Amino acid sequence: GPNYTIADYIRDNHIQETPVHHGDPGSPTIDLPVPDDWRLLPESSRAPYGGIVYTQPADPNDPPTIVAILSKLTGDIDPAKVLQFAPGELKNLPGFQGSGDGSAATLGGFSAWQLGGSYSKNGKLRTVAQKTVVIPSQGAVFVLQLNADALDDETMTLMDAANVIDEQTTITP
Ligand SMILES: CCCCCCCCCC(=O)OC[C@H]1O[C@H](O[C@H]2O[C@H](CO)[C@@H](O)[C@H](O)[C@H]2O)[C@H](O)[C@@H](O)[C@@H]1O
Repeated sequence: GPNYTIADYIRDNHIQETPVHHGDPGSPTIDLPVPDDWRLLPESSRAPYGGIVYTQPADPNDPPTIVAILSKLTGDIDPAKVLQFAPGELKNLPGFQGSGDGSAATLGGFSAWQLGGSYSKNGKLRTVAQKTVVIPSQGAVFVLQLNADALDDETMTLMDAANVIDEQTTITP
């Protein structure tokens, strides 16, 4: 879309991006909680750094989910620029409408950005949110993204899970 994204920032600079998996040497330990009535998703193509799925969806083929992605950035990387461009991806979604560009936050003592809103997919309104955490460590900048998605009517289910994550996540470089 017309908004500059983290993907664009990496593509446009001398920055190498590597996917990161649980237990990789050199990687931060990220302890994300599993809220009650949610279930852990192992790492997979659909949930690169794992995720959680709600166990009482109104539609079993479209349940509330929060998926994690962890990337390792090396090279000519500025951590504050990653936060500056975090809004771009959601803002390019079809029909996205949110409260501004989001806001600054923290997770586990590291700087983060969070934004949320609604978008229309296949004529259905969905709630989406993304928290991006920048974790400078060991000659690199790790970027954690937490991607939340649910049908509009289950917005409050997503919000509850996000509270648990914000309260209880630890990050250890
Ligand atoms: C930790 C995992 C990533 C963060 C998960 C946060 C999940 C909770 C749901 C999310 O925060 O959505 C709520 C935010 O979206 C809102 O959107 C509502 O209000 C806008 C106002 O323009 C409206 O257009 C939209 O249709 C509504 O759903 C707000 O934009 C945010 O400020 C809320 O916090």
